[PDB]
Amino acid sequence: GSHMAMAYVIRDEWGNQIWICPGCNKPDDGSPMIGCDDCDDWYHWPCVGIMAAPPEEMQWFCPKCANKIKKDKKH
Ligand SMILES: [Zn+2]
Ligand SMILES: [Zn+2]
Repeated sequence: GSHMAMAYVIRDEWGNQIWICPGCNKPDDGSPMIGCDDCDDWYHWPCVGIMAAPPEEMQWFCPKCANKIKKDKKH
């Protein structure tokens, strides 16, 4: 069973998922959020360095999944 990943998850007033971006360790405190192409969860703009909304054709990966890209990407 998952012992971890129980946190970084808060419920909103309406019951929405408050994502705690594992990049900064902040929840949505009122920022624009961006989701990964490999993972399901959402990160924030300042954490990853988003200047403006990136293309959808582009596959965007957080510092976590960028590390999966690693160096040697085969995609
Ligand atoms: Zn963040
Ligand atoms: Zn990711």
